[PDB]
Amino acid sequence: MSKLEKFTNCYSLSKTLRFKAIPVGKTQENIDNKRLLVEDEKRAEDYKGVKKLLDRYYLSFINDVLHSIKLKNLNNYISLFRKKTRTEKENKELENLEINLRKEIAKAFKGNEGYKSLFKKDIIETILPEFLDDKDEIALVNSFNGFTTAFTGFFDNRENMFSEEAKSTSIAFRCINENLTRYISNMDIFEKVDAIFDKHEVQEIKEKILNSDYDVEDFFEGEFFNFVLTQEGIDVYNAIIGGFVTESGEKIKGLNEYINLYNQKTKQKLPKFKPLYKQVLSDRESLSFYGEGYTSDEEVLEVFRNTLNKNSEIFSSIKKLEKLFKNFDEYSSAGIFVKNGPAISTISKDIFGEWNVIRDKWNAEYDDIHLKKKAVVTEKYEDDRRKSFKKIGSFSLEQLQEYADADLSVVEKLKEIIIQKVDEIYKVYGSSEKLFDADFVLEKSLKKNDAVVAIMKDLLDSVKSFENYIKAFFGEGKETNRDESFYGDFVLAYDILLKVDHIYDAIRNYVTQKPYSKDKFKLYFQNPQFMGGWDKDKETDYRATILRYGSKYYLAIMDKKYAKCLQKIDKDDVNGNYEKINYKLLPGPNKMLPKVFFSKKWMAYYNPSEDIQKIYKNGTFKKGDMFNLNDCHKLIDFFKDSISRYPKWSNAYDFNFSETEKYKDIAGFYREVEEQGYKVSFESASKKEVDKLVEEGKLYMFQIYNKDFSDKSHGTPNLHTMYFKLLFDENNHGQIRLSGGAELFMRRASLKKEELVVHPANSPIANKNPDNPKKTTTLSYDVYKDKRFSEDQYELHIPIAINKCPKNIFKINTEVRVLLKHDDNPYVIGIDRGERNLLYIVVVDGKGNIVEQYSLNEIINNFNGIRIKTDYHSLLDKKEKERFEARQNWTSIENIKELKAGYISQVVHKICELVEKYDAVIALEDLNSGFKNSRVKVEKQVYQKFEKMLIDKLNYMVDKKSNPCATGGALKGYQITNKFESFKSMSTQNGFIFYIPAWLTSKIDPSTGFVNLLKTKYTSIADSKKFISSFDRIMYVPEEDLFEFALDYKNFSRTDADYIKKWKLYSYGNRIRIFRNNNVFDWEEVCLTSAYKELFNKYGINYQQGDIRALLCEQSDKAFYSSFMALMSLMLQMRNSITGRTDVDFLISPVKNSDGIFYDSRNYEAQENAILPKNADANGAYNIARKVLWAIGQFKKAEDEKLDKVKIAISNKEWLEYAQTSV
RNA sequence: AAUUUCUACUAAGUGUAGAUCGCAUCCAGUAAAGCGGC
DNA sequence: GCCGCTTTACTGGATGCGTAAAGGACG
DNA sequence: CGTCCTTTATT
Ligand SMILES: [Mg+2]
Ligand SMILES: [Mg+2]
Repeated sequence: MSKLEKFTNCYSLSKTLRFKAIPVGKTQENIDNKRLLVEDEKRAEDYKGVKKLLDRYYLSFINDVLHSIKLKNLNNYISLFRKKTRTEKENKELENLEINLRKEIAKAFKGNEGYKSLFKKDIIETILPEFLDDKDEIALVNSFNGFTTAFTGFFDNRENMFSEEAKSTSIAFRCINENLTRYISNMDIFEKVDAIFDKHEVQEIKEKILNSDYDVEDFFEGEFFNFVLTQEGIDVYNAIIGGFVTESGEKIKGLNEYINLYNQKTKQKLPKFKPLYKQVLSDRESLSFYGEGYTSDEEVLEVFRNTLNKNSEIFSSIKKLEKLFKNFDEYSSAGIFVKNGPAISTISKDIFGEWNVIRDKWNAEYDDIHLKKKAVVTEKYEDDRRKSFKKIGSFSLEQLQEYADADLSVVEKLKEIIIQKVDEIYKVYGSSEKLFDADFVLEKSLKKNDAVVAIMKDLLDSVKSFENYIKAFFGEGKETNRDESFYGDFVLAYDILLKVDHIYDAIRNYVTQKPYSKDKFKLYFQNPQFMGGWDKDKETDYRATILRYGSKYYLAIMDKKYAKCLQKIDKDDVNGNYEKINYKLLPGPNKMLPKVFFSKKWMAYYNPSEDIQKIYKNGTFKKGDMFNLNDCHKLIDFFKDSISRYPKWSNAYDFNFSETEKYKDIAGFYREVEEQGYKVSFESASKKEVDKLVEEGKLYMFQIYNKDFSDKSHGTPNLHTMYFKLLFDENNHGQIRLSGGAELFMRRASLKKEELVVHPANSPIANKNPDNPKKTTTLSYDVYKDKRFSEDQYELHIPIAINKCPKNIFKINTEVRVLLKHDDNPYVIGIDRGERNLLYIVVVDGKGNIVEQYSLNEIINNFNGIRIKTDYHSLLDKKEKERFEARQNWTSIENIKELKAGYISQVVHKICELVEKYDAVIALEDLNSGFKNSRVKVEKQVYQKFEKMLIDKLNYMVDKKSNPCATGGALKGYQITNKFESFKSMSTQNGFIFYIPAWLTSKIDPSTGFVNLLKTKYTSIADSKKFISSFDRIMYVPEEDLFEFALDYKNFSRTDADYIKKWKLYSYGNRIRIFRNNNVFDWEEVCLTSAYKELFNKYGINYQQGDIRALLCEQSDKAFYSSFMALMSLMLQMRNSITGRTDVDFLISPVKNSDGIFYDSRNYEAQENAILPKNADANGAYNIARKVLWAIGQFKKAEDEKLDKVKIAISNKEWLEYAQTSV
C-alpha cells in the first residue's frame, strides 16, 4: 500500500521482446525463389570470417605500440600502491596516477594517424586489401564493399579496446588496472618467500625457462613490467610461476610449484603467485607442448584401427609384456622391484586378497628394531612408521616373497594376475571387431554416436588399466642391482605402450566436443542497415515497417527493387484496409539539435549569431567552471526558434517548452525535447493492394506472433505480450516506447519430425502431478516434443525502452530510508542460503514477530484448487549427477543453467508476492568474492543467480493481474532497486535489498540472545586451570540432573561484545560429535550430564561437593583437561548438523530464558505456526532480518537530511545488546 | 508433453501458470579426464 | 588432498548499440 | 541528378 506507490517512473531501462514471425500468403514462396535466405546464410558465415581477418589487423596494430611502449614513472605508481598509510589526499593521488597510466597507453594507440580509419569504410575498402596477402582473403573482403555499415556494431566493440577509462574491455584496463596490481601484488609476495628458493632452482628456472637472458628476480622489479604488456611476455611470465612442458614431457617446475613443495615439507602456509591474465585480442599459442587433436571423424577412425589393432605395436607391447610375466620365475627376484606409492595397497590385495598386509608386514620389521619394550606402541613409534613406509622407494620381489607365507609363491601369483588381465583385453576386441574392419562405415556422427564411442571408451579404458597397473613395476631406480636383462626388454615394450596415453588424450578431446549445429543467421534483405529504425521518414531507407489488422500485428518488408511500394498506397473507403504505422522519434537531443543546426546543409539557413557558435565552442552552456546561465538561455532560444522553423520536426511533434527563463541547465531543455519527440500514430492503407503487393513479391510480410496471440488461448498473457499491446494502446503516454534496432533471424530446423517423441491422439497420456486428481488426458491431436525445433522459424527481436523520460527523480536508498523512519509496523523478509536447504524465507514484523517461515527446497503452487509441489532441490541434485557421470563417461553433458533459472523465477515470484503483501524490505547476506568457493559440490551458484534475477525483477516489478494503467500494472511498475549496471558498483544497500554481515546470525540463541564467545580448544594445563577458575561457580544441581556453569563474561578475554555479561550455562540436552575414523554411524550423540558424571568419575572427583572449581583444578593429568575442555566445547556447540542427513540440523541452547526453559529448535520444527525458528537455517534468516530491524531503529531516530549518512552495517557489539534485549 | 524462449505443467482441449535483454565483443570462472612433482 | 601443464564441456560478468539526418560518393 | 550507402553528434 503506502511504501510501494512512491516508486514509479524512477529511471529508464531497455528490454527486448522476442516473437516468432510467420510468413503471410505467398511471402515465403517469393523469398525462396529469389534465394534471399541462402545469401544471408552465406553472408553470416562470411561475416564471421571477415571479422577474423579484421582481428588479425587489429592485433598487429595493437602490438606495434605495445612492443614499443614505455611507461613513464612506473615506480611512482608502485610507491604509493604499497604504502600502508595513505590519506584521503594520497588515495586521490594514486587514482590520478592510475588515470594517467591508462592515458599514456591510450593516446599511444590514438597518436597514430591511421587510428581513425580503423573504424570507417576505409579499413574494408583500403587498408585490409593492402595488408592481406591471400588471394581468397582479398576476395572475401570485396563482397562486403556494399555492407560496411553492417560492421558498425563490430567497430564499437573494437573502440572499447582502445578506451582510456576503467572499462572491462579496454586494453589499458587490462595492462594497468588488472595486470599491474597482479604484478605488484606478486612483488609483495616474492620478497616474503624469496628465502626458500634454492640457488639451483633460480638457475633451473633461469636456464630452462629464461634461457639465461634474464635473472629470475628481474620479473619482480618495477621497471621490467614492459616485457609483459604483450602475450609474448605474459606467456613467459606465467611460465616462471607455473612452469611448462617440453617436447619430452618434462614437467619443469615453477615458483608456485616450489613454494608448494616447501609448505608441504615445513607445514606452513606461504603465499603462491597469481598468474597474469591474457592480453586483449591475443591469439595465444601455449608454450607447453601438446599433440594436436584430430580434425574429423575419419581421422579418429583411421588412428583407432591402425594403432589399437592386434597387428600394431601397441598390442605387440602387450604380447611381449605377457611373455615377460609368463617367464617371470627365471629372472632374479632381487632384480625386479615394485614401486612404492599409496596405490600399492591394491597390489597387496591382488596376490593374497588383503589391502594392508604389505604395510602391516613391513611395519612388523620396522617396529622390532625401533620398538623398545618400555613403550610397546607410543604415538611416535606408530607415527614414524608412516614416515619410513612412504620414504621407501620400492620393494624387491624377494622382500615380498619373504613376507609371503608358504605355500604362496609371489612370483607365481604375479603370473596369475597378468594372465587374468590380458585375457580381458582380448575379449573386449571381440565386441569391438566391428570397429576395426577396413569396410566398416559409420552410421551416425561420432558425437551423435554414443554406441560406437562407448566401444572405443571400453577398449581404451581396458588398455589403460593394464598399463596403469604395470607402471608400478618400474620402481624409479636408481636401484643397486636391476636384472637389466629383464628391464631392457620391459623398457622397450612399455615406452611403446605409453603411446596410447597421447591417443587417450586426443580422442577424448575430439569425441567429447559438442557436435556441429547451425546457428540462426541475421536477415538483411540486401540492406546493411536493414530495419534499423521505425521512423516514417526512413521507411524507404530501412525498408521495413509494421502493420496492424485488428488484434494481429504484421511485419512488412519491401524488396530492394520496390522501396517505395508502401508509400503510394491510400485508403480504401469500402473495402478492407490495414492500419499502417506512422512512427516518429527524435533520438539524442544533445546530439541531434546541434548536429542539425550547426550542420553544413542548414548552418546557412538558420544563421546562428556569432555569439551562439562561440557559446557551443567554449561549452559555456554546460554546467561546471565554464558554465554561463544567459548563454545557456540564449542557446535554448536558438534551438527553440530553429525547431519551429524546421518542418519535419515542428509538424511531426507538438512542442510545449516552459519559459526559457525557467530552465536551470541545458539538460532541462533537452529533456523536454526528448519527452515530446516521440509520437506513434496509425494510418489506413488498403488491404487488397497491400495483399497484391505480397503475391507480386514486391513486399514481404510476416505475422508477429506468440502463443498468447492464438485464437485458442483464453488464459492470462505472458508479461512481455502485455508490453507489446501497450506500445500501441492509446493509454500509453510514453511509458513504454518502441525503440529501434530490431533484428530478424532465421533458425533452421535442428530436429527431424520423424524422430520426435510423440503422444498419439486418442491414446491416453498419463499426468505426472500426484496431486492432480485427473491422471489422464485424452487429446484428439498429436503432441510432438520440441516441435518448435522441428520446422524452420523466423525470429524477431524488438527492443523497447521503459520510462525513457523519468518523472520521479530522487535517491532510492534514501527514499526507502525515509519511509522506514515513518512506517509504524514495517516488515522485513529474511532469505538465507544453505547446502541442506537452497533458500529459507523468514518474514518478521516491526517488533521481530514471525509471521511466516518456510523452506524453498520445494516450490508449492495452487491454481484452481490443483496443487503442485515441485521438488526443485531434488531436480538440481539429479541434473548435477547427470553431468558428473556424463563427464566421466564421455557422454552428453546436460545443461543446468536453465534449471537453476527456472527455479529462481518461481522463487523471485514468491518474494515479490511477499513484498507486495507485507510491503517488506528484503534482507540478504553480505558475501564478498571469497565465499563463492566451497568444500563440497555447491548449487550456491543458484544464490548468485538468485540475486541477479531478483534485482532484475525489482528494477521494474509488475503484477500481471492489476490494471496496466494502474500503479503496479504493466505501464506503472514498481522500481525498488537501483539500476543494475554491474555487481561491483554495489554498496551495503540497494533499495529494498539490504546486504548485511552474517556474524552471529546462526550460532545465536533466539530465545535469549546468548552466544558462544569462549575459546575452548586445549592449549595447556595452566590455560585449563585459569579457565576453570574464571567461572563464578561449577556445581552439580541434583534436583534437575544438570551441571551449572555460571560465568561473568568480563572474566574471560574478548568478551567485550556481550551485553548481559552474566549467564548460567547448563548441560541440558544432547549434542552431536563427528568421529575421526564397518560402524553404523560416523557420528554419535553425547549426553552432557551423563558425560560430565562420566569424566568426573574417571579421575575420582566428588562432583556433588557444592562448588567444584577448585576440585577440578586439583588434577595433574593432561588427559583430564584435554577432555574437560572438549565437554565444554560441546555444551557451547549450539548448531548441531550432519552432512547429507535429512534428519539432523538442529539448534539447542545451554541457557534458560526468562521462564527458565531451553531453546531446542526441535520443539519448533514440529509446529505448523511456530513463533521461533524451527532449525539452524530458519534461525539464520530470522536474525538476518532482525539485523535490518536494528537499522530501521536507527532510521526512526535520525532526521531526513541525515538519513543518508546512517551506517546500517551492524557493529558486532551493537547486535548482541539488541538480540539480548528483544526478549 | 506443445512454448518468442526457459521452467514446471496437461490446467477441460492446438493449450495452463510463472519468469524472460536481445545482439555483438573482450575476458574469466567451474566441472571432468589424461599427464608430471609431493 | 596440495601444485603445475592440457584438452573437452557449460557458465558467467562487463562493455557497446538499441538513431535520424547529414554526409558523401556514384551511375 | 536521385538513389543508396556512410558517417556523425554527444544532457
Ligand atoms: Mg498464458
Ligand atoms: Mg556443474
